[PDB]
Amino acid sequence: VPIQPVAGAALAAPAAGQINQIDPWIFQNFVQCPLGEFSISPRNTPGEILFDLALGPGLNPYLAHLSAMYTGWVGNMEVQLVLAGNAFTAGKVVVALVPPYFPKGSLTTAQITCFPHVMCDVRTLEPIQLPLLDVRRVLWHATQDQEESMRLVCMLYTPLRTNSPGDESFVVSGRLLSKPAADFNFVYLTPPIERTIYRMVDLPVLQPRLCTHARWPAPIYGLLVDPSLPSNPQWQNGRVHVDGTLLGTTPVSGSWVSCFAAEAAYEFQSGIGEVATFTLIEQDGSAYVPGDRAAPLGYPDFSGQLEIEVQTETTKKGEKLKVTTFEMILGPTTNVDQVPYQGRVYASLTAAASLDLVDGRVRAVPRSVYGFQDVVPEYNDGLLVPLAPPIGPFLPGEVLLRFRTYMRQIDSTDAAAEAIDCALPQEFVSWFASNAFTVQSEALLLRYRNTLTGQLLFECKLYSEGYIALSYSGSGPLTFPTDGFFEVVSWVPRLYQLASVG
Amino acid sequence: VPIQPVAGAALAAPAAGQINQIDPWIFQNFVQCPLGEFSISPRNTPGEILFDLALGPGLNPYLAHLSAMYTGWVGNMEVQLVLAGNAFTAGKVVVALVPPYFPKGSLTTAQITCFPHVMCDVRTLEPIQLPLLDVRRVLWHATQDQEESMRLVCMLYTPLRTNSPGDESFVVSGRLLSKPAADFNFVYLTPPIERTIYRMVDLPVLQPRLCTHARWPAPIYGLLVDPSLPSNPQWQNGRVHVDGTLLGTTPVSGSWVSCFAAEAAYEFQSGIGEVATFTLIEQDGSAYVPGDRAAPLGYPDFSGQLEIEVQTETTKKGEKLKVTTFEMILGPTTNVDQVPYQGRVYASLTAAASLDLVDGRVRAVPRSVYGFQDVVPEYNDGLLVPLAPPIGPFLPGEVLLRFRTYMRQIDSTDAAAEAIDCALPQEFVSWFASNAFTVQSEALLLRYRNTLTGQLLFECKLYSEGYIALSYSGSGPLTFPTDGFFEVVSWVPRLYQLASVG
Amino acid sequence: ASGQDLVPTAVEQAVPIQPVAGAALAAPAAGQINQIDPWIFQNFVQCPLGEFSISPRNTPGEILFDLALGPGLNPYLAHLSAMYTGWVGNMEVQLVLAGNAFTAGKVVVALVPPYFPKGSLTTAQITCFPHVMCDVRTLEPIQLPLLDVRRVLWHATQDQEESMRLVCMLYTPLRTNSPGDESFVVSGRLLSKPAADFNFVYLTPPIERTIYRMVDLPVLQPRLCTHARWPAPIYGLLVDPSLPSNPQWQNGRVHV
Amino acid sequence: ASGQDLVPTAVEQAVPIQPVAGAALAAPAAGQINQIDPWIFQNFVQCPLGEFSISPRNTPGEILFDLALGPGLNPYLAHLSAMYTGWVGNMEVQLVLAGNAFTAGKVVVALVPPYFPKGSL
Repeated sequence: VPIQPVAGAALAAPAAGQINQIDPWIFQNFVQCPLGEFSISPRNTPGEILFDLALGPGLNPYLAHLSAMYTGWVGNMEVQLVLAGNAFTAGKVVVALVPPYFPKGSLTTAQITCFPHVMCDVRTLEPIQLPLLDVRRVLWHATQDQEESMRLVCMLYTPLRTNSPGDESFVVSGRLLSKPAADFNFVYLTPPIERTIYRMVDLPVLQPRLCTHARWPAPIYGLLVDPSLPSNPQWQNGRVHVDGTLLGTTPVSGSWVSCFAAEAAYEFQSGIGEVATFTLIEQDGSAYVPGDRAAPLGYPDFSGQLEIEVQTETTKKGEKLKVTTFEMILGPTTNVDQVPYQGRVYASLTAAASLDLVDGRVRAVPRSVYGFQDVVPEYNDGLLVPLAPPIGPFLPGEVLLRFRTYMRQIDSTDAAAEAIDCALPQEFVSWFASNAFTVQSEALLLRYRNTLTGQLLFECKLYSEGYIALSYSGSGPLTFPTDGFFEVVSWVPRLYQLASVG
Repeated sequence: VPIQPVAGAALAAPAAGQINQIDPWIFQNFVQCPLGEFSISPRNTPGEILFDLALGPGLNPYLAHLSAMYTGWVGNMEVQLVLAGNAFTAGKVVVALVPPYFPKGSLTTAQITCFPHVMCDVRTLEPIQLPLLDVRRVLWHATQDQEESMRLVCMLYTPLRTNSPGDESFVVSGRLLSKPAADFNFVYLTPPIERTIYRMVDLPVLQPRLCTHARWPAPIYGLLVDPSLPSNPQWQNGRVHVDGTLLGTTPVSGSWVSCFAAEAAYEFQSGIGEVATFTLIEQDGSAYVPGDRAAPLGYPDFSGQLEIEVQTETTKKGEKLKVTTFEMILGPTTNVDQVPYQGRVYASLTAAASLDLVDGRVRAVPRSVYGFQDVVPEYNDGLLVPLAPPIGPFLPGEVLLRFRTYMRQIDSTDAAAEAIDCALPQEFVSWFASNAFTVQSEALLLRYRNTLTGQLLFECKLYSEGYIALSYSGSGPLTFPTDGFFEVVSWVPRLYQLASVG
Repeated sequence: ASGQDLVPTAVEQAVPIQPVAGAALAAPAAGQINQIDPWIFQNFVQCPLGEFSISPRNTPGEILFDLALGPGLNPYLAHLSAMYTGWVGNMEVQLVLAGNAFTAGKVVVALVPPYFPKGSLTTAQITCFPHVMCDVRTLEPIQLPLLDVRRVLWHATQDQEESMRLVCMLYTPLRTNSPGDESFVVSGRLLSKPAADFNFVYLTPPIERTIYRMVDLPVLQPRLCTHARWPAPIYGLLVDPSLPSNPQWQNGRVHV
Repeated sequence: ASGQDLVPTAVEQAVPIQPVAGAALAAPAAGQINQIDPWIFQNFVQCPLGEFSISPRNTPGEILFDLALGPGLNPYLAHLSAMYTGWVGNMEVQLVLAGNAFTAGKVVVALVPPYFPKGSL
């Protein structure tokens, strides 16, 4: 590889304050990078990204762990590329060594082998040693800011042409193994850092039956998946990123969901009467400016006829405490002008005599629906509205698992006619929006691990748009016991093949 | 100091696998221990614990941070004792060096100066160097198990006799500053450890207005403190430890609180009628065995007349969906046999014609009370019951701050007659019971820090029985704006003097 | 050993940081030669910041000053930095702590690095940073370095520094031993000089709108002024605690 | 010379008594060999007696403490003396006097001999 460096730590050692050794035992293990696990299948046309792995302390667990107490780092990493292919499987693969500040728009096959690359092979026997020496623009990189460093871009080249057996296509699975060289050493030691850009997402050890639902205030009763239900829903509560940035109407509260706070108005009673006008604000004493939330925070996002309690400061025949039914059409039937996007909802009062009600600041908890459908409510007059996007593209063998609760409703036709679905419940939404992790990949592997037996129930990938997918080939419903704590393994890439669910 | 050691790392270096250096810059800073900050006031009779600081990597932030990637450690620490006292303040103080496996039952003044101690003085000018060399019983200590190591016990001796000015008693504030010696080095490097016994409690960056209340399903509206209210309440929801061990009826859910799941029975209608019997179980499909929880998880813990919704599978005149009032006396008035401890509650049905109801598994969300009192409900017939203990002893200048919500109720006498109080809301209960920290002290300092200005609103200590205290000298109510994220500083001891609140 | 002393006359605690080699790095970068003066050096001169009065009514987790390294630590270098762009930094900073032999208390300095968050600097963050703790009673001026640990060749003199800071925290708060009702609020004026290595890199014209210039108030009289709330001359400046001293009046107020 | 001092840092006034040669006398008497410990030595340790608080409300003919020489001057020797019969005595006793530079006053020690009446001192 033509690079020819001379120095990478003695350059920054003057203007560093203090440069710090690590220990001579971390410079001797090849411990694998978090997201460089590739698999060359023979049904892959050549010229695709196998991995794009930067420089940095986020290539070992040890450097990422120790780099939370320093202010930065210099020095050169080293890579052992290993491939799980014996003979009779020809086909090259190139590890190009792309510099910092090279744009990522396109990288075809005539572009890989134009860097100082190494053209290795699937048939190789010994592992492949390769330096990743940081071409700086500055003296030392900082460790709390992601920075344009040297990246290692691997791509197959004269692709894999091998003989495959029955029902098992021979993938050549390759791994990267990073190790800092003798040039790698951190700079000035700053001890207090609690939250870091190299921390791993953790997904706490709360049980999925002990956690609050993120779409309706009920404990989660089921944890199932349906290929017969639509695999691409457009939910607006329980949407989150792993970054912590919320999406849509989602509150960081289990008590705010499917509820709203407003200023009431009780006006009309002239023979048919019985209506109320709620001017929406916010559920923690704030205002309402219509931006991108499509509704105030925690507004009920489903089509039905929701009955809502209320706090009334009624003058005559009772104290300042009586609740009532308050039917409220959330559904597509626009009889009254239902618009939570301007923040004006209308609610029929009660089958009552005439009227005795007083306006004020109210907060309207829900209690029952009449007919549930999993479509979005009309937020503005039937017109469009800035929504959270639908749940993104899956691998075609995967469907999203969902977390069943059960509303209480009025049906008079059949019992338990509906159930409420979400992904990443409110104890994970309030987890992600409070820790605010820094993501590496777009997907994130999990293992569902029950407590008192340790049996791996399923593995599942948690996409960074905040939904958990699961590869179930089938067309029937199936459930899972709700006593397993979710636990991470690694930031797996987008097109990852998690095994199966039987 | 008479100890006379010879070696403390070369003993364990044979049976270690690999011993690991740290770097030569961590062995040069005196960075202070987490819980050794003492203050000798002149109104302190001699013979009291100033600090009892063990050995271990939990004496620096750097050793506690780096010790999460090793399997253990050996070696000797070193202590710089500094005191903030100039001349004219005589009075000695002894740092005794107590061995491992010495019982902590009593340590009088004739017991301190009977170890290999150092008898230093308040009037000293240079700081006080002192070794803390680990008297092992084993080869290397492990780093994931707390272990009986050498402890440094400081105690005053011929006490402080100084001249004090007006309204400021001259405390001699002393600090300990730990640093590992050249003998300190870790052993075999095990990289993956996420949760550690040396991790610091963190208290996430959720706003107190965006968090769900832990006693009633409503968003927190106020954050106030009252010296006129009783400073020692006995709450049963929202009780937690920093350890993660829950106390009483507290669920790890915002939706389970003040609610219960049961098997219903609808029997009696004979002229006055209108009663239902709920046999309690659990709110996530479990049983109920009466142990120490005093009620099922999330049972409403307050005295009143709670009206609760229900899901009814009614045969005639409607579908399997209609909700109703269900008055239920939680209060001290034992008309019907109210007992959630055996799991049998009774609820008057409805001012209804006669009866049409069908038994089944129900879950009874609350909607309104008639008269709120902050006393515990009768859990078993008026008899006693294994309860969570009342909120523990404060420093006499401190009262617990509390988190206001507002129920909706029936009063017909006055509006907003009551408000609901808790400490550590459900987004901190579900935080502590999911991280499950390891505690060092009994108290834990916080700083209330508003977001868009950074103004320190108050400092407050979070006791390890799970309640936040606040030193407000006064007799009037005062509130705080609910937009400040709580942030920790250190594990302060029990008898700590946080400043004031004006 | 000048005065008669029941106080610590000497602090030299050997702050553990490698000496940075500034101004031999940015000499090939800039296309100029720029000495400053050999008499702006060897002259300790008070910074236009950081005059800190420690009081007994201060918690020990409280910050006295937080000086970012820059030319805004002398009148001289803040005067020259109106011309130039860029500088390469070293300083010798002397704290002048005062207060009688009847005071007490410590205070930690901390050379906190540039890329550290400007949020919580608690009491327990003294072992992490290269620090020197200092008694309040001390008689000599406390000299200590203030060097830069930077990733660039020079820091641009407008809002582009992100450089190394001195954080002082009172580590043990000021209890006095005097048997009187006397205010022992220890007033300290620290003062900095550039080292033998501070220089400016490139020479731009002075614009007078510069950051950290010497603020000044108009020298007229206070009775020669128009009242900013009613059109009348000021008939008297005064104080009165009996009036409500958190007023909500709108006109007459301006951020400086 | 540790702290800053307006106080007498040193007292060494050369108490005039011949050094007694104990424990080479009672070694032929007892029929045993009995060392104690070489680490009970070189460790100054508080006696279970004599903690004296001088006050301004004290006449100058008043006694602060009267320690008889014995093994009841350490926790160690009073613990070992539950086993043994007999001892041969020497001690180094350190008084720890305190009080600021604003105090005054003297205090005399006195090695009063054994066969002296326990009345008027």
